[PDB]
Amino acid sequence: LYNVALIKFKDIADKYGHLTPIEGKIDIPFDIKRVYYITKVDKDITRGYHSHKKLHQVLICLNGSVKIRLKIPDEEKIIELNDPSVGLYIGPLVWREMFDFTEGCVLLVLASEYYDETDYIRNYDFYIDEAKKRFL
Amino acid sequence: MLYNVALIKFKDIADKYGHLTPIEGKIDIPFDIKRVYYITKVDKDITRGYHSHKKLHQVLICLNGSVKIRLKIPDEEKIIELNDPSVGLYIGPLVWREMFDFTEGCVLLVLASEYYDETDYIRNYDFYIDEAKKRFLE
Ligand SMILES: C[C@H](O)COCC(COC[C@@H](C)O)(COC[C@@H](C)O)COC[C@@H](C)O
Ligand SMILES: Cc1cn([C@H]2C[C@H](O)[C@@H](CO)O2)c(=O)[nH]c1=O
Ligand SMILES: Cc1cn([C@H]2C[C@H](O)[C@@H](CO)O2)c(=O)[nH]c1=O
Repeated sequence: LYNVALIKFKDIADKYGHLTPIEGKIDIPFDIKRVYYITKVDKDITRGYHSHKKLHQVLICLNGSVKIRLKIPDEEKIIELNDPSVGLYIGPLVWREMFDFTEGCVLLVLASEYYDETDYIRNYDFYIDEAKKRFL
Repeated sequence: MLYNVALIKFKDIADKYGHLTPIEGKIDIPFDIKRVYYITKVDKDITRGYHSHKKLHQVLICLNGSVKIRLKIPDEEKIIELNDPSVGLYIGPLVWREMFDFTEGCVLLVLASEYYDETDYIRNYDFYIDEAKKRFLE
């Protein structure tokens, strides 16, 4: 619900294939300080299990499909990403888990800050405690 | 002999949850990321690219499948196959490139040191060669 959006990118498609460009501050609202990507995840696996207080991210499935379970206090949605020209914006204090990674799935993440363990919330009870103060 | 190009190795975090590779600007690569783009769904018989730049620095990474990058400067050519998501191909100024043999499911990611500037996109092969001969020819 809150703090999440689907963002639509340009998709230049012709006989040479498809290309999507993303420029920091233009196609997404922040500068891209860091990217990471997740591949070769087994079909029965669920990963993620984290939130953040300060980071903004955009998640994009560049091949195959993956399901993202987004939680905030009292609220939960599952969004399937399967189109490289669509990004899932996730702002602060949303908890996420990802599952149903397909064969050959590639999940790319663009992030608004360098990695900072102090801002990675990995303990769900701590999450709930911080998040109910924001959302409730 | 092949100037202005390198293979860069990234961290590959592999565990029961799969693989993850992180790339932070100025740390894992030598520039800040102003732009990314990615290429998907390329037919197996296609060659694309055919360009160079004067000022742009890029890293190419094949996140799934395999793709061949033909790099050239005057008098020199190499073809590099990218097929590992934890390896990037850095390409500096005045290297001409083409990409081909994209496999089914291939995904090529490019990280770029500047926003798109048509004026730095050298598409004329004869102009490329002229400019590049001034740089590389002794
Ligand atoms: C079946 C079992 O493996 C599920 O693990 C639940 C769990 C979900 O965490 C956040 C949840 C969405 O609220 C454990 O949480 C229970 C109490 C402790 O918060 C996931 O376990 C965390 C591992 C997988 O890193
Ligand atoms: C590579 C790239 C191309 N383009 C446009 C300009 C090129 O003339 C066109 C190629 O079809 O795509 C962008 O708008 N942004 C980009 O990052
Ligand atoms: C998401 C991400 C994780 N990691 C690593 C660091 C943490 O110690 C590890 C989780 O144990 O994930 C990075 O190094 N960079 C990143 O961008």
